Amino acid sequence: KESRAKKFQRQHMDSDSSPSSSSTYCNLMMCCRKMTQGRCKPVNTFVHEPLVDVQNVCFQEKVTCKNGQGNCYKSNSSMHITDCRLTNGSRYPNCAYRTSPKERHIIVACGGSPYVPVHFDASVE
Amino acid sequence: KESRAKKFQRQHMDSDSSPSSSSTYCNLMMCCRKMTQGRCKPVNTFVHEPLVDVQNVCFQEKVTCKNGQGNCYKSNSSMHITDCRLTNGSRYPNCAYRTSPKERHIIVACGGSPYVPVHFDASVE
Repeated sequence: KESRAKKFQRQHMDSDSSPSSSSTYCNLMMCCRKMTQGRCKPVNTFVHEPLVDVQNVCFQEKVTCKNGQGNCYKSNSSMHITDCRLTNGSRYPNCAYRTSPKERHIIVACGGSPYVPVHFDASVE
Repeated sequence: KESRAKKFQRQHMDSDSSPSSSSTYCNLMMCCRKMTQGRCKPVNTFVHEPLVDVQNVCFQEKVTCKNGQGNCYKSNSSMHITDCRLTNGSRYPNCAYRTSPKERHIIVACGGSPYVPVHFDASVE
């Protein structure tokens, strides 16, 4: 089926993009990357960095995933991202999103082999 | 499965937008409206008019369908469209489209009952 490495790619990677604040970027990406079927994903984050650059976060600072238990990694430098958050008026199947670009460090959980990002945990700075 | 009326709605209706010249509108719409699965649709047109006005074209001027003869109607007035064109160097999976907004009278094949649109046939003026 879908490998964690691929699901992380389809849900969080948008290497070649530079989204405008509250444009409809999020409405169309969430749709196009299939995070709006059956239910509307509440929040999601996209990373505008090269795949490899995002994969090398796996060899960077070691920290703890938000749940305070797992091992995660925090990128050594801020990256370009976009936060998508579902609107209140949204009633599945109508899925709308507030689009939020910003510059931050990402935290991810890595695994498998080759050892790569398998879960986007959070943002910082 | 998918009714012709619905396929037409998903493939050609987008009343609430006003795409700008070669932004990424078409790249995301074609994806999100599912015209990029398996093969990249070559060309596709989107109409930014309310559904009903576009439905009303079916009770307007009759004309000959492009090839596939079978009840086409031409809008009485020019509507706001956006033409999405596959760029010559686009290779699947990342379908890359050229976004072209403009005003044309639209031709649509109509069918079933109620008589509504089933195919976007062409554009004029």
